[PDB]
Amino acid sequence: GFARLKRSLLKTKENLGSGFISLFRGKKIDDDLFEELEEQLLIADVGVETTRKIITNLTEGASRKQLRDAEALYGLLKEEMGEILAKVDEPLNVEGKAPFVILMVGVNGVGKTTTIGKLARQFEQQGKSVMLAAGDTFRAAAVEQLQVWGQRNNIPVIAQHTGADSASVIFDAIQAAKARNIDVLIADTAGRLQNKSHLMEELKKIVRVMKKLDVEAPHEVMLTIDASTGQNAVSQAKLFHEAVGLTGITLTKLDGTAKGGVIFSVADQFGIPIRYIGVGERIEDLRPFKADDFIEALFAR
Ligand SMILES: Nc1nc2c(ncn2[C@@H]2O[C@H](COP(=O)(O)OP(=O)(O)CP(=O)(O)O)[C@@H](O)[C@H]2O)c(=O)[nH]1
Ligand SMILES: [Mg+2]
Ligand SMILES: [Mg+2]
Ligand SMILES: [Mg+2]
Repeated sequence: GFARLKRSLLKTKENLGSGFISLFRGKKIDDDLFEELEEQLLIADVGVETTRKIITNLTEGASRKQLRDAEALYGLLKEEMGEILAKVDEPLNVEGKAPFVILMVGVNGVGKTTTIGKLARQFEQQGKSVMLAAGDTFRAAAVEQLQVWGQRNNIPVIAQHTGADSASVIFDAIQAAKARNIDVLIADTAGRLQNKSHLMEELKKIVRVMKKLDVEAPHEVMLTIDASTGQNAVSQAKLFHEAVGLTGITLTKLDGTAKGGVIFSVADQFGIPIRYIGVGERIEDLRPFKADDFIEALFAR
């Protein structure tokens, strides 16, 4: 089963899930074993804090159960790591708002633009009207691409001149979305990390201005991060989380990367729902995140 997802996690499975079998085979449970396991989790980009938690709970569970063979740790690890992802297994529900405003945050180069386009198409397939806001106002090329895409796919794009105030662009977009009975408004934002302080104050301004029109907006603050960037995805998540209230995460480029274990670090460190995972370039390759599917593909024997 899960043949499709297993293939997309092939490189990650070398170090996590089924990758543990060869590590445990024929060994006993002792300090050396747990030190080996810790190393492999760290190599898999699981993170120091989340790895220590896994080792601590795994050590205690094996001791009180009086386990002897390392192979017996496999089931406890699947449950421990499965729980981490189950805590952030909540699909995004955009129903019942006029419009549902998704504030897309993240740095450049992690797949934010692609995710906007794929989400827009998916919502249209679900019977919804979609509108986009080009809030990345100082990157003329980024604004131009989004406008070209909207005209390709017959989706309205709200944009202003290069250098316009991003909060004002998104304000006008909410007004236009409400006036045109739009179901979902997807607002792009800047992704330049030169000067953390400024970008973060820019996002807080965008949120403040939104609530002039709708105290519920933004209904979703979605971070996009790139699984192939390893711990950079975690530092980026911490940055945007502390600055603005993240409510969802999309993790792209799980396919073809050996660093897919970062998802456990992102899940455990922040507890923010992971809404989608990217496992390909097709529109449908942006899949809703299902913790059970992911664990089963990872730990399948
Ligand atoms: N293998 C893979 N590629 C993906 C995935 N999601 C997006 N991509 C691809 O990664 C590349 C970057 O996507 P993009 O949306 O442009 O990121 P960006 O931050 O907007 C780039 P810029 O800063 O110039 O605007 C693209 O080629 C995109 O098709 C994914 O889930 N898996
Ligand atoms: Mg050792
Ligand atoms: Mg080891
Ligand atoms: Mg872009």
